[PDB]
Amino acid sequence: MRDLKGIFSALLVSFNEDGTINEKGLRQIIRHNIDKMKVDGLYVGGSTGENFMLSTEEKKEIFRIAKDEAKDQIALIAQVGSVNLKEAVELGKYATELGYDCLSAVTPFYYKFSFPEIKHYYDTIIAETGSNMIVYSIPFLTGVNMGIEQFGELYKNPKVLGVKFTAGDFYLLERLKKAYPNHLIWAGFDEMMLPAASLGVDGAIGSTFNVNGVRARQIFELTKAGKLKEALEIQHVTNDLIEGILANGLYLTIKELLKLEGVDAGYCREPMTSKATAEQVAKAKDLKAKFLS
Amino acid sequence: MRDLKGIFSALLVSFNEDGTINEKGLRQIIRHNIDKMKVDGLYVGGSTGENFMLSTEEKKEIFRIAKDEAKDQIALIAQVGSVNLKEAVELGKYATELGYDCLSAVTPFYYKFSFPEIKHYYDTIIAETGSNMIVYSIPFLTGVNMGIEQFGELYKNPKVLGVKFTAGDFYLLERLKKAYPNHLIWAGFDEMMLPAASLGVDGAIGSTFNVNGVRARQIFELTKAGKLKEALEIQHVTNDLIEGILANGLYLTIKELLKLEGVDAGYCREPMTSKATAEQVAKAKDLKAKFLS
Amino acid sequence: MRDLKGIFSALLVSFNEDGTINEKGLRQIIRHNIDKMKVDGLYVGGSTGENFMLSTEEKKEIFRIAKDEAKDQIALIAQVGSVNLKEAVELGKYATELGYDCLSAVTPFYYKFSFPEIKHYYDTIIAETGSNMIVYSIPFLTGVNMGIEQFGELYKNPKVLGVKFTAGDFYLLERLKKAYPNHLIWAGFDEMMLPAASLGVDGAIGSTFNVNGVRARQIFELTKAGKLKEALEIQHVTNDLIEGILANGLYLTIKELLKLEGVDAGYCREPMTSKATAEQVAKAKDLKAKFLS
Amino acid sequence: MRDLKGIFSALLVSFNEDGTINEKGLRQIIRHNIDKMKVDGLYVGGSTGENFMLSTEEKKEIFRIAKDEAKDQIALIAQVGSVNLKEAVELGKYATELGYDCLSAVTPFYYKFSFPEIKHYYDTIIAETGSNMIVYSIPFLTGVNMGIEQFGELYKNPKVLGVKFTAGDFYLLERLKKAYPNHLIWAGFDEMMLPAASLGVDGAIGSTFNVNGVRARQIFELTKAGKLKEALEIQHVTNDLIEGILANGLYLTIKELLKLEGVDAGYCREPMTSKATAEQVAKAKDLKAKFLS
Ligand SMILES: CC(=O)N[C@H](CCC(=O)C(=O)O)[C@@H](O)[C@H](O)[C@H](O)CO
Ligand SMILES: CC(=O)N[C@H](CCC(=O)C(=O)O)[C@@H](O)[C@H](O)[C@H](O)CO
Ligand SMILES: CC(=O)N[C@H](CCC(=O)C(=O)O)[C@@H](O)[C@H](O)[C@H](O)CO
Ligand SMILES: CC(=O)N[C@H](CCC(=O)C(=O)O)[C@@H](O)[C@H](O)[C@H](O)CO
Ligand SMILES: [Cl-]
Ligand SMILES: [Cl-]
Repeated sequence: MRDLKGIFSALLVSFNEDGTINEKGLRQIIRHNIDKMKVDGLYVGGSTGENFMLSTEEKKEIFRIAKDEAKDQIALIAQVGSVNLKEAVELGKYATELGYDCLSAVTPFYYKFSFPEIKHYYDTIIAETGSNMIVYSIPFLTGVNMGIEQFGELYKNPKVLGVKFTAGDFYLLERLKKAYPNHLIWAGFDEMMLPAASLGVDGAIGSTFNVNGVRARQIFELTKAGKLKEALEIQHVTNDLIEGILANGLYLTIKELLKLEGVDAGYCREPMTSKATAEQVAKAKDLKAKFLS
Repeated sequence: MRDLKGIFSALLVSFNEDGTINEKGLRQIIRHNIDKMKVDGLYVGGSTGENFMLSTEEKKEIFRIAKDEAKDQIALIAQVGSVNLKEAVELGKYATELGYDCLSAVTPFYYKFSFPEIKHYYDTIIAETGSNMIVYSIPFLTGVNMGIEQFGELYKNPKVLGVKFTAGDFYLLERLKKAYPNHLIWAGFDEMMLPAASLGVDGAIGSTFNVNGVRARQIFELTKAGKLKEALEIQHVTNDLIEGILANGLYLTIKELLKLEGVDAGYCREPMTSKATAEQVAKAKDLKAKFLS
Repeated sequence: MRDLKGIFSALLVSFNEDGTINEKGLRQIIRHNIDKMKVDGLYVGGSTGENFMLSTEEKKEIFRIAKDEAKDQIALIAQVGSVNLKEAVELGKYATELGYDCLSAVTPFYYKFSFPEIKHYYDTIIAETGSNMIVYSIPFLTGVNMGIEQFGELYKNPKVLGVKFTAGDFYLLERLKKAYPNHLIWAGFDEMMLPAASLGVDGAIGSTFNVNGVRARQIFELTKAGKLKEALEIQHVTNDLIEGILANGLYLTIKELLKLEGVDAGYCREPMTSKATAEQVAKAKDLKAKFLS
Repeated sequence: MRDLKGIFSALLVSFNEDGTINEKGLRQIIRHNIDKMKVDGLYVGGSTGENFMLSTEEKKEIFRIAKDEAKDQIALIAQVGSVNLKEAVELGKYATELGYDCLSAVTPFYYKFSFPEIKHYYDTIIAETGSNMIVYSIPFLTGVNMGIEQFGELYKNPKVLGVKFTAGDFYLLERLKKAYPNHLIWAGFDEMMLPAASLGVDGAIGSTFNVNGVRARQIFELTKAGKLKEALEIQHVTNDLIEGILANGLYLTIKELLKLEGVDAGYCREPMTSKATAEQVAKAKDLKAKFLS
């Protein structure tokens, strides 16, 4: 398996006005990430790709398009989690067949699952596909002791590589890197990249890398080298941009920024607001002028 | 449209060991509810039916089976909500075509939706199907004032009939019944049936009515008549049973209780633990002896 | 022992502009509650009396004044809880010496205390004073079994009479009455009086009874009689008043309502805003016109 | 002004078996911190000093003893916050008269205060004492823009120097340094010292520095120098010790660790468990053997 460390953009998907996938636009998003953002890889089918609002067939179409466009140019991780474990296995088999470098899967949601149920979910996707797996932060933890024990149980299956860490708990992060040093951690909070990199995370998966990949790489590399003053200056500008994106509407703003760079990033998928308002477009133009020009 | 007030069992589904639907067992669950539990209706495809772990085709199969088995004997509500609005419209059209009396839909989940997005979701399902709709408690409310305003906006579409109330806020419940007296409220907390009925809820949708329908009807009717001392005695026994069911595993325990009554309630669907442990079966036998014998 | 069931106003305290106690105004509030609100008793030194913003000497002054003004006309409960257990024992001894009918004490706060620490706190106040005690809802519970288990442990002390229930969990409320039927429960949510009375609470302790005591008694007695239609109409009017009070500022609005009836309820104590704005006074007059005229 | 940057131990207080202050033991704790832990200063009267369980006179006694023992050898900050603003002003005046270098004050608690009330509280303590102030993280925030907005409002008072940051939000931490670069931030989470120092905090206030001050200074200074590999190794050992301390009981374990070094750290104050169990003492000795020998 290919090196999975580094900067991964969580791939946004271009949709048409009617909610269908715009394949031409999706390929332009992929090309922008590989050629201009210079990412180490793409994280396909995650939250950022508006994955959970789509059919199984649409998810397969996006996996097809991303692998065909990226080829072997960069590493590709396929997020295949679902509340439906049979769907997660089907998507995991498909992504495996397409050649994805590894799978990832959100914790099953909508119902409250016990830890044994979550571990069985991951072990089943791994056993049925034969692919390695990146897990997600374990929900509803009451303590770090329990958190480390549970990662330790997930981490009994040798095909579990590590975790996409979204919890805002740097104590737990430090504990996990100490207890399981050979397992990888990818930061899942772009606005907290510096402190995560200071604790030795192995990479980052993020939605804002679709437009801010240059600064994201700089923060990560400078931090690993101990150049914290400069890394913080770049995190400050990055977070001014991220604060504006969050206030204006996360996926719509990143798509509107991509449109200003000549990428046909399209609409969002309903039930999310599909069309950016004039105000949202106006704010996206201002953010591009201030931070990406 | 048929009367939708009263006691609705949230229909459990029988699954085989491999996770597929057991149609014979599902028909036995339906017959037990209509003939023995004497419910006013069934709420099909809800959380209790393990709906969100299933494919769209499986959901359609369950809607087919429930309508064919129940015919016009009782009222039938179809829960068709999803994170995928195109799926919710497809399921809503199918349930409408089958003759369901009304639709219901959970709030779109997994992402955080704004109120306008939630209202557009409901208005879209209604517009595309032509069916009336029961909404779910609005998530993440910061106040009752906002809650009532938002119900008031949902309640601008004349085809929204009312709400399946799951929030444990009887102040909000009272406010909603006062502000919108012609809109219905169904209690969605079996262990809080008495206090809900004391505030004039119009019915209840519940998972434990699959086995405790007799007491549920008694609590509801006695409470509406002002016979609170007796209603509370029956709520006390009901809650001893419900406390045992919750501690032992909700859907598995209700299925194990149904098996003790000769109903082939089957297994649960994975990622939920599919097979009851010997201990879980043992606890289900004890609950049946104490409360349903 | 002096009967502690029924309607208890959580006594408000009148403060001067400089924050000192206005004894004449406090006596007028007491007289209003006894003579006009027709309460069964007063709950002195609770949250509503702005107790936690005061010195130990000020708390003693309020206990002295309330007992001297009320004499033996009504029941009197003294809230003496604190984060400082030595202070709670001092106040408990003083209220006992003055003749208060029972003590009550908030769970020790600020810090996170274990259940054994909370039980030792209550047992210490009781042992050092010789007085009966009303406890408060146990915080940070994870389940009803454990909540009930812990109330059981508190109730092993025969001098613990019951609880002032503020938690918004009517399943827990029902479980408490099921488990410990001889122990008392006072509702601590005025806007949820009807549903609480439907579950058998023995009385209610509330801030709004200082001005709405007549309706509060009607809701309680009508609900106990099973006259739910009439009780619900009075709860509806009551909750229109409570909604307005809460939106305008709880403490300041009840004091302004008392001022309009000729009770010198004075200012609030800092760090709470001490004086009402012109807009707050205008809204309070509108509430008086609509609901207390 | 006296430099307030660097490592500040949140001073523990020694209590006798009866809960009274053990002045000799308190002086030994102070001496240990100054002479052995090599702290830059002490934070007196905070959570760690068990302040909120004490009377106003006891708080004054601790302020007197700490200033008399420390004299002018180190920097001294006095935490004087309370729910009682008159008490906070009294304590602020006393600590100012004694020569403390700065005041600090927890957000008023128990009740829910508005932002204007919190700002008036801080402005009142400052105006009545003439002393500089360190505020606490603002509670119940809904967003970073509003959190930053409110710190801006507090910082309009030139005597507010910065904040003791306890919130577990490093995005907010970064936004605070971006917005108000000349204002100070002290980290209040010992186990997250490295990532906090990576974001430019100016110092740290902690309970574990009473026994782990040598490593705490190394983490802070190494991180500021960009020596992350070395700082992370020391944070790893530190967090092994902190994890054990937290699991065994924070207050009691640090006092037992001090007792093993010959410091009469005494008992804890009730309502906290005053004496360690045999198991707690055994575990504390194991922690001393492994990490402080
Ligand atoms: C919840 C969320 O959005 N998390 C993103 C992680 C990307 C990811 O793993 C995914 O899309 O599944 C972050 O990039 C995030 O968008 C960004 O930090 C802004 O908050
Ligand atoms: C969250 C949950 O389980 N709610 C049930 C409501 C049923 C319902 O509307 C559904 O299945 O969608 C209740 O019957 C519940 O199972 C029962 O009260 C036990 O807690
Ligand atoms: C949190 C709070 O204010 N609870 C009150 C209970 C009063 C009480 O027991 C006290 O003052 O200690 C209620 O009366 C409340 O004021 C009222 O229901 C309006 O919300
Ligand atoms: C909540 C708490 O205890 N916070 C401490 C900060 C100490 C402080 O500022 C105080 O005592 O007021 C931390 O040192 C903490 O004890 C330590 O990080 C272990 O969790
Ligand atoms: Cl490892
Ligand atoms: Cl209406």
